[PDB]
Amino acid sequence: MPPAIVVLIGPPGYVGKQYPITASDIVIGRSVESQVYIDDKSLSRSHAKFAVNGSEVSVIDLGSTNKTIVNGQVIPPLASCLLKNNDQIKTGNVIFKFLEKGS
Repeated sequence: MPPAIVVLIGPPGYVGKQYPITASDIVIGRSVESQVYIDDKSLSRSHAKFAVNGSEVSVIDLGSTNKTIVNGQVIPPLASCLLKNNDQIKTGNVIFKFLEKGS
């Protein structure tokens, strides 16, 4: 399977949902235009996005109100983080787990 993110912590409609990360330009946000749409008021309308190049998947912060945090480190606006298996990504009151192979 391609890589994915899983909702570890979130609202009841969303906890445990998995989203495949197959290509660049996938956006996490509360705007309905987002590919990873979560209805949580603490998530920015456009919060973060992914870049994919072969086996490398990175997350990019888009100037979010409540920040993008990977394993306890803040990713400042327009900066990025190369992900690895089991990393946690906190976006407001939502926390995702990154899986190098999705279930």
